[PDB]
Amino acid sequence: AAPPLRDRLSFLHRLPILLKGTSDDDVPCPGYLFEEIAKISHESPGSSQCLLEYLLSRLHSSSGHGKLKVLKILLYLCSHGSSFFLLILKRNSAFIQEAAAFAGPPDPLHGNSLYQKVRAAAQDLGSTLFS
Amino acid sequence: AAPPLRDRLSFLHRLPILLKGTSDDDVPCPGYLFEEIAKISHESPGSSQCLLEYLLSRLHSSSGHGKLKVLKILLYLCSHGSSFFLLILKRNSAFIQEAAAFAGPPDPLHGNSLYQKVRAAAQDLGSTLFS
Amino acid sequence: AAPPLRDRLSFLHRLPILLKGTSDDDVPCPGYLFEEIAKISHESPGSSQCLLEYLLSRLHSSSGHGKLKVLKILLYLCSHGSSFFLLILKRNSAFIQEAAAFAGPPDPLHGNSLYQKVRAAAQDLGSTLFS
Amino acid sequence: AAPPLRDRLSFLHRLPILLKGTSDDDVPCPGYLFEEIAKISHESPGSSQCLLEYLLSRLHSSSGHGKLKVLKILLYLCSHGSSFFLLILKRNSAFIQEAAAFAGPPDPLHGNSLYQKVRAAAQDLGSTLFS
Repeated sequence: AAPPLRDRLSFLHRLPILLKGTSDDDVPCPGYLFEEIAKISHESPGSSQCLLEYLLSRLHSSSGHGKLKVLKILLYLCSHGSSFFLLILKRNSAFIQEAAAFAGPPDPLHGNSLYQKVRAAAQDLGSTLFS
Repeated sequence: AAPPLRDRLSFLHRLPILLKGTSDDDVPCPGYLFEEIAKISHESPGSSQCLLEYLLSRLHSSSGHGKLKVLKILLYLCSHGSSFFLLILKRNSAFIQEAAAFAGPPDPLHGNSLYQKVRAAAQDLGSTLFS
Repeated sequence: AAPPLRDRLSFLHRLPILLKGTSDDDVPCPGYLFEEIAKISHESPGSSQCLLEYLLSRLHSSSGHGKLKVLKILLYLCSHGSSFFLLILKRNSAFIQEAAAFAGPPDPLHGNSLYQKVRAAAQDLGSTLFS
Repeated sequence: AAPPLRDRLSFLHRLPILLKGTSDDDVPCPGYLFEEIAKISHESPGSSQCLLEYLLSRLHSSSGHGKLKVLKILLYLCSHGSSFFLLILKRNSAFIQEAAAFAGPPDPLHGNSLYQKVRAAAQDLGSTLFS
């Protein structure tokens, strides 16, 4: 049930898209990359499996900037991703309450705004995915 | 046997409670949050599963300050949490000897007091949970 | 199906080879160590299992310098390693898209060149292994 | 087959011994603690399971100082620990080649001596355990 190698290779060729869309920085992700990422989820079930692995990996390893981007991407996929992608997202959704607990020391310039944005995005994702 | 999504969503709505109760800082957790957390454990078995995931995640990722809070919360749940919560806590109790081994460099102001507090709380939890 | 202990011990005796070949530094790996590592993969199936464990561990724990070396070694093994090694590499190939996502802050002297080299090596490995 | 809770509790009461024996510092472990740790392994199979969990956790989380202590303790247990402990150690022995790969930046005062000591202890453990 794991992705066939042909799907792993197709997905590798898509990584320029995803690298820009989830870059761990304060530059908002542009709209066209949301559209491209939803298109990736529809390529095949194996493409969707690879995409979930990738997005959850980025969510774990990124600072709040990249975490926020992943959570926004997942929220968009709730409305435009494939049915199979949303199924495996629901089956692997224990991460949402962890994203909703993201916290740390406040920034002298921005306070806790970034943490609050990440937690709010996780709450919105949970409300959408779980209702 | 994993939590249904309706329980994951209910639990998300409780996270303000838990975020304050386990905040990774030197401010003691107030009594009313112990009571609220025990109430969460009684909501449903799925709520208890989510709660265990959350508390063990906080125990792993926090400094000694948050570790101590989680261990005190778990000790309180030994006397006031649901039967199902204490069952799954007992089934997942290998972490206690790890908490009881918490150590690190001494603080110039407070010495090893924080490590000693964490280890003592883990020992008390083990004595309560395992007897 | 895990390696017998005799194979674990033989592999330990090979670690001087692998330690030099994957050292986490900017000194390129010399050609003779590629040859020696391919020879290790042919010693036995258990030797190949140990070798995969080792290379994937180094890939995870190293800076970009050691990551690049591991990815070059794996690419060489695609052309000269044992059939069993390439089978278990294919079965454990989810790491490739993670290596192909390697990124971080740019270097004032070298920019993003190291990240780009790692990602390019991961793409080449995927193209070779998955086609 | 996991340890009963009575064994988890007995083991908690032994942690003062193990905390001193594996302390992550440059003070050699005294001989009497080797003897006490071997005695712990003989208390019961569950005590041995807890002991393995503890020692492997310390091996993973410690600097080279604590890693070296754990590897010396395990070598001693090869000659004086219980039969059950050595069985489960052999079943969980993939860590040895990872310890035998321990490396890092050299120390201006001590060079690579610590890494070399850890790797040599891992090689000795493997030679003893695997032969």
